[PDB]
Amino acid sequence: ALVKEEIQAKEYLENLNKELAKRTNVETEAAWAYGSNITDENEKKKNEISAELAKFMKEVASDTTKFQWRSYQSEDLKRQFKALTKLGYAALPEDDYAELLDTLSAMESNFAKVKVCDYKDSTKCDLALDPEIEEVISKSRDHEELAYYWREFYDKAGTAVRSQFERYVELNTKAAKLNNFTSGAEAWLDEYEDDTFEQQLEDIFADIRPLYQQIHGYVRFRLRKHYGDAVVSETGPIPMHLLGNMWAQQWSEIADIVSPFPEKPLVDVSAEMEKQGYTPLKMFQMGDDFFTSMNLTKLPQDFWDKSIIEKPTDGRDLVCHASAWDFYLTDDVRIKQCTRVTQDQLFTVHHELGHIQYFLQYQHQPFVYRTGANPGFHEAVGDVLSLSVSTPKHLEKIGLLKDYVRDDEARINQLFLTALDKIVFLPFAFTMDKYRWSLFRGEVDKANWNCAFWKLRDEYSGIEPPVVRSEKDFDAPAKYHISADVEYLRYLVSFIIQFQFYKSACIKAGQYDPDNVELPLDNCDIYGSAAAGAAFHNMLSMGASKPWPDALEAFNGERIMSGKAIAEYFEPLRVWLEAENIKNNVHIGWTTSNKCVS
Ligand SMILES: *[C@@H]1O[C@H](CO)[C@@H](O[C@@H]2O[C@H](CO)[C@@H](O[C@@H]3O[C@H](CO[C@H]4O[C@H](CO)[C@@H](O)[C@H](O)[C@@H]4O)[C@@H](O)[C@H](O[C@H]4O[C@H](CO[C@@H]5O[C@H](CO)[C@@H](O)[C@H](O)[C@@H]5O)[C@@H](O)[C@H](O)[C@@H]4O)[C@@H]3O)[C@H](O)[C@H]2NC(C)=O)[C@H](O)[C@H]1NC(C)=O
Ligand SMILES: *[C@@H]1O[C@H](CO)[C@@H](O)[C@H](O)[C@H]1NC(C)=O
Ligand SMILES: *[C@@H]1O[C@H](CO)[C@@H](O)[C@H](O)[C@H]1NC(C)=O
Ligand SMILES: C[C@H](CS)C(=O)N1CCC[C@H]1C(=O)O
Ligand SMILES: [Zn+2]
Repeated sequence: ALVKEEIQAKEYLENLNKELAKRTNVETEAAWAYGSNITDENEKKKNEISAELAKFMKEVASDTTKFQWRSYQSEDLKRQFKALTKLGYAALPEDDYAELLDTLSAMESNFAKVKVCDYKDSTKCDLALDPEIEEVISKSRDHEELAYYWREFYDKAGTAVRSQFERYVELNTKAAKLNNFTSGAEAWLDEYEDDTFEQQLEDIFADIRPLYQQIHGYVRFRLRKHYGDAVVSETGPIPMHLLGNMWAQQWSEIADIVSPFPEKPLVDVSAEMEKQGYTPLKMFQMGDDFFTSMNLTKLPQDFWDKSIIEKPTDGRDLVCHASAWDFYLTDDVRIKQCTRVTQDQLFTVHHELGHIQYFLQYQHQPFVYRTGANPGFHEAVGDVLSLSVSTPKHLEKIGLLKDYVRDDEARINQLFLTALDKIVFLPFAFTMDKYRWSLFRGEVDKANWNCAFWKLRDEYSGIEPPVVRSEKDFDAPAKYHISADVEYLRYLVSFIIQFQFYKSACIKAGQYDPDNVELPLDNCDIYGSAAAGAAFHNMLSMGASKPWPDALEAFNGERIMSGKAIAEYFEPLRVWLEAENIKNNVHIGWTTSNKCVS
């Protein structure tokens, strides 16, 4: 009978959760060892342990059928059982899972091992993306140099893994269907527990799209003045290599040439950080201080003892893309970051520490609940703090911004700078998953895979490659998350919801009042606010114990993902920018790109 079984089920779940945590700890250690030290031996070890855990997950999913869990009274017990039925890749046959693992590591290791030759010195061929190539992309204003590095990188990080990527799509699809999802798109979207989630994002994106068009138009205008009309056309998509980022996902690195008021201050604290003798250790210590200042949890000793916060100086290959790690014990949390002393890197430190804080806040939950309310929540935490860290208000407090006058023009410069990171990213993030969803769903024939990628980048972002690409090239895997099989919609969601969190945290901190000119949203600093911290504790401690609208409700009483907050933040910029574009007769929109030959 059901009453007695539900008691037994509760006991079954308690033990199983603890067992899953312990088994996952072993897989995580091997995955950490591989990411920190790419070798054939470490690859073998990572993939063999994963195969072993997958085998156990299969047994668990099979064992859930022995319980009448759908009949139970407790929503909590039913939710835990449901989490256990979802196998993901573990649903694949033993041999298929092993092949998928070998395929994934082949792609991630290819990306991590990419080396190019120096533009000026064809004998020096040991430039890696991080930091060598990225330094050039961000700093060089030589369009031919930029285009050289773009082509070299994309050819090696992208085209080189086409066949592996094809097999990955096949096995991802097979796995999804064994879980009775239509494709991997539906498997990923299941994490958001909302059958209208795609439409919700389309609607929010449509509301912000006109603002993006205005920013795009103004940036293109300013780039024409710098590079000339031979490099940048008035009516065409922007050549992406000019945007200060390898993937044109954020444009803040070219702020010095596109800033609204060039005679007024533009915040760039990198030089002051170096001047004051900042180190990676100091940057992480300052992030820790920000969290502890809000009455949130201090970084444990394991973090300091075990984290990797600088690129290793021996000859080893590693994954340098920044990552935060939960080892599912108590207080064993780690970051691996190839940290550099720059402003943007200071934001990245706070982003990664946001993941760490989430791990610490929910470590008391049963294993299945030790994850974000949805994947976007996990990405948003640290970015909320980064928004405060980026303010002139905060940067003056820590002595990184000196002799700053916050007049009307300086404010527009700062809002524009933020928008180059926050608004610009939205169409980029949407296209990363729109692309993969289309391949997962079988909507694009293999013969059209590369130009389907550039078509999307054109349609949504109005950017294009520096050189003509074709189906001989395969450019998508040149982005880390595509080579490493990391869902990207989490970042689009994050960039929307982080403004909901920021706005509410600021109101709570007494730092934002829409009717008080002295308290604008774009200069809010939540440092030292226990009130803002209280809201974070309330939400993060839930982990995934409840559907995400309940986690949002715990923070600020709202239950809906909304574009209201991000639009509110950038409203003063929108008004100024629309007028500035009219004043300067700026062309808005773009013709279809000619840079991908079918
Ligand atoms: C994805 O979707 C798949 C379907 O498209 C699904 O696969 C199905 O899972 C079913 C299990 O839930 C399974 O149903 C069983 O079928 C057995 C015989 O099927 C054979 O012949 C079929 C042709 O008709 C073939 O196509 C199959 O390949 C099989 O060879 C039955 O023998 C079996 O029955 C037993 O179990 C039921 C279930 O009992 C339930 O639980 C309690 C038990 O205490 C009951 O009180 C309760 O009422 C409830 O019914 C018993 O009632 C019964 O007495 C038997 O003991 C069972 O019906 C089905 O075969 C399978 N495939 C197909 C094609 O249908 C996947 O499971 C889905 N995957 C995921 C991850 O969700
Ligand atoms: C990297 O891994 C190899 C074996 O795969 C091991 O011998 C070596 O100690 C590791 N290197 C470092 C720097 O940890
Ligand atoms: C700090 O957090 C604790 C719980 O961690 C809470 O009980 C306490 O009220 C908070 N202190 C302040 C000043 O808000
Ligand atoms: C550094 C983090 C790791 S979770 C990251 O990958 N981000 C943060 C913003 C977007 C995305 C990217 O770099 O592509
Ligand atoms: Zn992240």
